[PDB]
Amino acid sequence: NSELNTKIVNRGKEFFGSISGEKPSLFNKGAWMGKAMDWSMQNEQFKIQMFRFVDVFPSLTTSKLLTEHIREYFGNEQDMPAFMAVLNKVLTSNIEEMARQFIVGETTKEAVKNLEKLRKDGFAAVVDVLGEATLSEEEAEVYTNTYLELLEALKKEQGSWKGLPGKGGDPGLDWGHAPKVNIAVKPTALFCLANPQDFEGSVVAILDRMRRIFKKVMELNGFLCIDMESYRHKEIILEVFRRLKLEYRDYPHLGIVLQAYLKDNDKDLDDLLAWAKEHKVQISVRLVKGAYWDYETVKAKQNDWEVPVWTIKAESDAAYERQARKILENHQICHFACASHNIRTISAVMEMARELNVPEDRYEFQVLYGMAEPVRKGILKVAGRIRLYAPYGNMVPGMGYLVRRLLENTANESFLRQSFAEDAQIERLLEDPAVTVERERAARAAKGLGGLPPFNNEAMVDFTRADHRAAFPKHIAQVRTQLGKTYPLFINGKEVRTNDLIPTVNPNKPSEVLGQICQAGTTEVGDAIAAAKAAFPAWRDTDPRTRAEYLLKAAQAARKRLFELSAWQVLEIGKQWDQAYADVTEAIDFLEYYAREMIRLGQPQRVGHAPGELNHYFYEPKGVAAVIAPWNFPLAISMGMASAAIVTGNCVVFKPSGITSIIGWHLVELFREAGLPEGVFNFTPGRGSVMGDYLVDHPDISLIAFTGSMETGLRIIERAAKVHPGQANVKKIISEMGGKNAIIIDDDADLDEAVPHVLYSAFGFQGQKCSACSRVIVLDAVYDKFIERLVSMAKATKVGPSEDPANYMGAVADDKAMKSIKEYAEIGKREGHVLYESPVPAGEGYFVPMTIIGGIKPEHRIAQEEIFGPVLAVMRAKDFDQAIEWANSTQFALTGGIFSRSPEHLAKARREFRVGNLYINRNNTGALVERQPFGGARMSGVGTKAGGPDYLLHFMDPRVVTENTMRRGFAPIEEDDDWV
Amino acid sequence: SMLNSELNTKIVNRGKEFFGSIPSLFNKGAWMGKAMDWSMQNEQFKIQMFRFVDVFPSLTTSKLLTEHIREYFGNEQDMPAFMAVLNKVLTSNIEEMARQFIVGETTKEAVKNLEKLRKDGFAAVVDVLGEATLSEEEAEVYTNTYLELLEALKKEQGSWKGLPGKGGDPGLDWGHAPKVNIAVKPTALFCLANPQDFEGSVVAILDRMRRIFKKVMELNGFLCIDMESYRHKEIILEVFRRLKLEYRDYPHLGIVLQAYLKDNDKDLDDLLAWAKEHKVQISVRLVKGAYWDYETVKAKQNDWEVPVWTIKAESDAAYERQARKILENHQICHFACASHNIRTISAVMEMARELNVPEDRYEFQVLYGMAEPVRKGILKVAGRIRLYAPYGNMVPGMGYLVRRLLENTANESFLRQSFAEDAQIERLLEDPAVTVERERAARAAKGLGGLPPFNNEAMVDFTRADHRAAFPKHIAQVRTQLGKTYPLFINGKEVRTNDLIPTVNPNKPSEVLGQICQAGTTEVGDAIAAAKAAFPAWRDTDPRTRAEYLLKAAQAARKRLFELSAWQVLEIGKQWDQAYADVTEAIDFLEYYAREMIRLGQPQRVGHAPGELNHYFYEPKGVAAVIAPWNFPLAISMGMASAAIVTGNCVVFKPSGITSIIGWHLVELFREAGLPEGVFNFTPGRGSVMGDYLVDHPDISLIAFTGSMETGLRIIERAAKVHPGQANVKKIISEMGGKNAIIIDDDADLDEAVPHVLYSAFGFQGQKCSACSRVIVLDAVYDKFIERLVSMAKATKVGPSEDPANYMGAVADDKAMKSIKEYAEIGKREGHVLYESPVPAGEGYFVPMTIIGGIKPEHRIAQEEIFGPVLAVMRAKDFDQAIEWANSTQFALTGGIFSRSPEHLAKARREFRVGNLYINRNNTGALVERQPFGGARMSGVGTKAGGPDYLLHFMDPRVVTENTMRRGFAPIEEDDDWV
Ligand SMILES: Cc1cc2c(cc1C)N(C[C@H](O)[C@H](O)[C@H](O)COP(=O)(O)OP(=O)(O)OC[C@H]1O[C@@H](n3cnc4c(N)ncnc43)[C@H](O)[C@@H]1O)c1[nH]c(=O)[nH]c(=O)c1N2
Repeated sequence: NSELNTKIVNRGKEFFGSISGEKPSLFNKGAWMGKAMDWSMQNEQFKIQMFRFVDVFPSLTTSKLLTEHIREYFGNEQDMPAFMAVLNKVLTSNIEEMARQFIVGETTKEAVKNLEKLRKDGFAAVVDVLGEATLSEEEAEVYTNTYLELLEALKKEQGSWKGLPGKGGDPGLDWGHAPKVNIAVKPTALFCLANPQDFEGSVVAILDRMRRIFKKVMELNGFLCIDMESYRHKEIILEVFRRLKLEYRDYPHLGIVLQAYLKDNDKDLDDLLAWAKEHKVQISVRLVKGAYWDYETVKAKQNDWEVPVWTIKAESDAAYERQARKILENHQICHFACASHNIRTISAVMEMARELNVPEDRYEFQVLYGMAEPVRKGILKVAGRIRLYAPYGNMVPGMGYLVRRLLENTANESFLRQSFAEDAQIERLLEDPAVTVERERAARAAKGLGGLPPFNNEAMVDFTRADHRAAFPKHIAQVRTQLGKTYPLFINGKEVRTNDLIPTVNPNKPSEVLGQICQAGTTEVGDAIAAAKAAFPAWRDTDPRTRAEYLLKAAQAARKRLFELSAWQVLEIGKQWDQAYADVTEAIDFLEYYAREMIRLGQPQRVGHAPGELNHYFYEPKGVAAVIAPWNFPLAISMGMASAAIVTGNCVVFKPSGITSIIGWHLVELFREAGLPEGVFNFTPGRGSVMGDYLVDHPDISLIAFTGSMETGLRIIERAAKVHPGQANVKKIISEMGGKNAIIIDDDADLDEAVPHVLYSAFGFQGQKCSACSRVIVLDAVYDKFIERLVSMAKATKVGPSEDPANYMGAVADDKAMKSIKEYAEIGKREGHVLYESPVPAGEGYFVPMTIIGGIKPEHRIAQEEIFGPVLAVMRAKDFDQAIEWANSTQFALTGGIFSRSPEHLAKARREFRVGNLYINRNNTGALVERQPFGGARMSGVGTKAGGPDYLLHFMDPRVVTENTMRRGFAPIEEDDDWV
Repeated sequence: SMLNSELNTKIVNRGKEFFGSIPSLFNKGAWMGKAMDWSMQNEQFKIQMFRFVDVFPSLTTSKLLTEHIREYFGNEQDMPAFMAVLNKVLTSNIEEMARQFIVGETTKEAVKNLEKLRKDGFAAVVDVLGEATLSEEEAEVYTNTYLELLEALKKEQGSWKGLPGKGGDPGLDWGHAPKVNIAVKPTALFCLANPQDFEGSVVAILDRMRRIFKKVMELNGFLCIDMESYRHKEIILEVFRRLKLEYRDYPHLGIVLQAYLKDNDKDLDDLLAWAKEHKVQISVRLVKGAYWDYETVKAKQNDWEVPVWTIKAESDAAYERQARKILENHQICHFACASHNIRTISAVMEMARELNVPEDRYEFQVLYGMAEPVRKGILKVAGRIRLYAPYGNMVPGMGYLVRRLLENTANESFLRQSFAEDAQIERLLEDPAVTVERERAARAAKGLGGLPPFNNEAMVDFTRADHRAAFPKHIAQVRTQLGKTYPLFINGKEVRTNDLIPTVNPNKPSEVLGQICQAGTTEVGDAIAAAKAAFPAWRDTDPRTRAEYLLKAAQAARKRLFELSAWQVLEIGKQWDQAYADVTEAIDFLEYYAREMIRLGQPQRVGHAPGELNHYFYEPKGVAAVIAPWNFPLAISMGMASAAIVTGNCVVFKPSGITSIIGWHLVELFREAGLPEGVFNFTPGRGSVMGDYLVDHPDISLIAFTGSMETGLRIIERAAKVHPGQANVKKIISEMGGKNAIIIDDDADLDEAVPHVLYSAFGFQGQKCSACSRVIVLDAVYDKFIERLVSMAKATKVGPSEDPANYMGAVADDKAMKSIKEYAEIGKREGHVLYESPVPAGEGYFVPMTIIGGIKPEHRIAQEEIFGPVLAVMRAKDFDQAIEWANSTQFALTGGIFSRSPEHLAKARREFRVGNLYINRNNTGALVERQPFGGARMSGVGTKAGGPDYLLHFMDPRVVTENTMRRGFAPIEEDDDWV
């Protein structure tokens, strides 16, 4: 509204006038930090080096680590900027100085002394406790107890504090109305397993500790603010606030943070206000724009979720002014904290509040300590009511906080950068951001092949959504109404029953029988092969684009049954909810990706450029493919190998693993729904001891795709190499076998990241993945600290049925797996020393304890042999060279990981840690189609990589047709001829 | 210059006297004019129509005709308005079109039609139509047709008054010219005419030409020696020179020179100087040239310099330039202007006037049936016109028709421009030198990593005197180098052993080329150890650097091309061309795999998610065993070894025993390239001693093998075993046998099918995995195809490969000879022998060139790879059975089909499922990049050497995935999916 807007702009102009050209320290080019940020803002490579250096800085605890990282990040002295061992000293002192700029102290007593100084200068505070990520219950308790310690100290001090001057109200309160003690707590720091996948358990665990802090806050009439973290926990945190508020409906000093950069926030704010009115309670909202913009955008893109934040900066500004107005209009029920360093934003709030004649006791202004100093002083002068967000504590998390402040101040879109570094025009800085949104929305208004959109991975299940959370228990119940069926063979489009039945049961509850599976003898396998062979000529002659269309239809059929198909996997093979869904999305990805790959490869290409001649190079299928599939990714890998064979023009005889035969039947259902011609896909579960060699040895098999154990894979390779009478082809092997995968934890690893990634890599789906981390190789100097945190986190996790989302892992695949794994755990406990062995539920279930064993060395059996269960070996390496040597000390080379922030060590790992899939600074499991084509060599496979652009070629053979186009002295000229 | 402008004005003005004084294909009222018009408007149609006319004379049944009509022109709705009835429509029209260009189908009709033309004031030069000469019987028929014609003409000419002239002998044409004038195609006189055997070709052609010439002289006639494709130009010049000197006083012998050849300025200068030196006179018929598209294509296919000008005006300019040179030399050189181009004719006329040339020193010639108003106008303006008049069988008459239609309707044709186009006369009569400069100026407006794009190495080119002389010289030089002992080469050191095996010349086994040290298991083990020790540093060597060694090796080989070829002539009995092609293929592999590794050597980002980088790249495997064949001893050895090496593996190489010296060439080439020690190790040895040891060794990660199915299958079976300490599952790269068929369809062009089949079967005496060992011939063309194939076979000679007069020679060694002969005997009990050549007496592993018919798919020689000069002929009842029979073996390596049926060609492309299918050419001689080579079934494991998938087989892929987000920030990368 032009009138209000003009008052806002003039208010903003006065503000800029009052500042007198002063710059915040970060933009003071006479200071070292100003120089560092100046160069960071001019040179993106330096910015990345400098900011990553500050991130790793607190782990550089020896002279050697420090000296080496300085050289690795910034180069030799002669090549550093001028503003930049004496060098160790100058860098250390300047970085520590920058971090102290944003922190009120390292101890409670220091924090308190400094806050009282702040009061004497007219500033109120909200205190925050710095901390590393909470990875255990002990860490959650230390964090909780620090707030209690802080509150007990403030309790003794606040009586001696005169209330900050206000225009009215109570002289014992700040500005006449605000409680003198105000603290902010990060909710997920109160529960190390906070996850919307276990929504209720997460709310309760956080609520219980928040309640303890809150009672102490109430005891001294203080204010508690529940801070808002990443989008993943937003709904959990809102529910925590609501419940705590209702437990103390008469206590007014409880706040929640809401983030204006979220598209959800208009609705979330309106819902919260309606909720408060409904319940006749009052609330307090600290509105911020939001702290995790880059993270949310990246995470959403990585999982093919809708980006939850606005992506044009002015949209967040516009959203802020809009939502601030809403809060102010509702000042009767909603107290407001304006949390922004943007003068336009601040000015907007001030003018809107004056216009709505909001009482001053219903709104205050807040800024981050040590930041935008002239804005802070300007707020004091014009508004009077200004509160500093004041973190205190250890320098280790202090450095992480510093990095976030540097990122915030130096961002391209940063109001502070634009005002104080870039000399932006005031009129542009102060313009209505709604106007800004239109102009940039308008400017912004300015690829696949063959009519198909490009490949994108199917969206992962998203438990921030209530509907996704509710879908699993519903679809599991539906599956339970479908139990007890008999599953026949499927050959040449018909069901063939045998009289050899094997039950398939729930590994978490073996008395629960899911169905009975018919077993194929050699007779039926031979029939299936004969059917595939008869179907092959017509299928081979089918246009590749038409073959791809069948995979696309199968993908659509699967997509429509996504939760149903997932639920079957939860019960049949003990997949956790997320593990099951990811198995189904991966199956979908293979279908979408291989369809596209066949379309790409299906067009014959001209080769050579000589005139009078046309050479066309193209591919043809081999014949009948045996597909022998594992139980651990029962839909994904089955569908991957089968659809790859099918789309390339081969016909398939498919043997699922016995214990996941129902999932294998899903391929029958999906390919039938797609209308696949009969005989192209045949489903023949059977006993390996009866028909295993028969299927592999058969003369009409031309290709064998196998995923499973090395022993079986090697046997197949040996038997398949023989050419029997009537055998048309040398048999082609496509094989992925075991791994004994290591993750290296280097001295400078970020343990906040390493610990949960190692735990998930080792124990996700009970460790039953060929990619699972079974060896964690830890550098000497960080060993004790890493292990303490790894074991403490493991202790917080629960083992139990996979249908219950509160359990981290559950039973292993079957009775034989359980016995094999337990034997390996006993072997390991005699080779090394047990560090952790979890409780398991009493009663039925193939439960193996989550097990961590230290003291492991490369000559030990559990350092060498694939266990395929929740048994983690911890190995202590004396130096990085030994770590690499130990990583490479097995006969396998499937996956590997390394957590390190040393460019030199990462480079050595890229070169020498020669696994098929090496992961840097993240878990080594969860490979995605296209992004991480999966497979290795050594004893881990034959160098074929599923989900990659070389894969389909392995299912075909190339052919060339060469035509002499010259007749009677003339040949047609072709576009690409070498001519004259 | 100023003089230039004045003469041009006279030429332009003369051009208009021709146009004022002034064909049936451009007449849009006649059916042909309509068919031609649509051909000139729609190129797709032109191609169909011309190819249809080409195949037309093979369409001998109602079924063939009807189906080809449908396949070429679509259904009676698809085809245009000027188009069973259609069968009748096309037949009469096409036959009528062909008759327009020939003066008769018999000698009597021809002679009667020539006499008509005489009374109409036209002289003639008579030519005999014929299919390609493929045998001695055919060359004799062609020869005797000329003698028969001359005998007929001899009785008529005394009755002819000479064409009216300005004076002289009234019994002679125009007072001076012989009434009888004939033209002969020299290569039609010898079915094996080939500059590779230069002297033999000259003599064989010369002997028949002399016989014709004697008869010509007996009636005081004129003999013109026509000029054919560039391949035979030097042969034909030499035939003309020898015959001329044999009858130095007889003035009525002419040669054709082609102005489209860049060589022609010098060839004409040389010929004129030659005539003055020998004090003889000559006659030249200057033409522009009949084989333009062919010469351009052929040159590009063999990486030779294109021998013709490629801007049409350059040929016109050359013609006027060369006609002037002849006319300046009119005292010694009689001139026949042979062009239908009015500018060209007017230029000759005004130059002759400018140089005051007497009329008895030049005449004008045009082809019969063509440029009638030019022949009308030239007769009236120029006065002395001779029609080139072919006569004979309708079959070659149709092929001649195709050429005339091609000439008349070419975009750059002076005739097409003059009429159908309605062009400005100013542009048509323009000095072609001015056109040249403009077009050259217009024309005055790729590789990777600084390297030129790949091109195949130029093939040996025996049109050149230096290439012809190089082989005898280099064979001699190799013979000064015999008698050496060749050691193992391990870890950069020569290692001698006490076990020596001689290598001898298969065409002369008493000639011993050297002694080869054999490696025991201990030496093999040492070489594997050396390779393994060199591997980590080699693996860590930049792909671009590794590729550089291959490029150095390729330059090293390129500098020794003739020397390297000569060793193969002597050590394994390669013919000259076969030997040189073996070395160029080796060079091609080096150049191609170097480029392929550079392309594949860069890690590529995969996926597009932000906060993440995935890089996909390749790693070598380790030690590669390379087990090489003797039949392509440099090419395939170098291909398999350089591929393994460039991809970062280290090689232990076992050459075949009988080509161990060729194996040593790899040692020499890699050493000259400076390859690091241990990366390539040379260990010849006895299979019975060290074969399994090498294959079984646990330090071996890859085996590259080319050879027999039996040995290949054993290797595959043994390598599948993982032994203690074996790091990888062994990768197999294998090319094994073939039992390759060529199908000869009913409508096949037999002039092409016959020599290509003969070459495919007996080139390098059948010792190629790609060789044709089965020719599957359609029922209705069987008897005719076999007669010509057998008759051509009979004309070839078996003997030592160092003598280029021989087609094929001795097989590889004693063992091969015994094995092949056992198969021949087996074959002769299974079928019936059609041909079995003589072979030289005395020493040498000679097996006769052998052709056997009555063969069916159940027969052993229809199934088992013989690897020798034994060709099975199989008679198929229809095309479906031909395809079935072609597919009836356990092999699928190469195959060929001669057919001009779109439907049959489509069926073959789909169903004749070999690794390399060839259409209308031989099925041998695959080239790098153009024909990546290899197959499946029992012929291999689907790896194709010389193609873009091949290097991946020697490596394994790796992916590195990095989470780039720290503390909530990640660098934005170019190809990120972002906002
Ligand atoms: C007292 C107090 C307490 C807290 C916080 C701040 C203060 C002052 N913060 C941090 C807060 O989110 C952060 O400081 C502000 O977003 C900074 O924005 P300004 O108005 O200062 O600056 P400025 O006006 O320059 O705004 C920058 C903001 O715009 C947004 N943005 C940047 N690029 C964008 C784009 N391309 N598209 C759309 N939006 C874009 C981001 O939110 C970014 O922070 C927070 N944060 C949080 O999430 N939870 C919390 O509990 C707290 N706690």
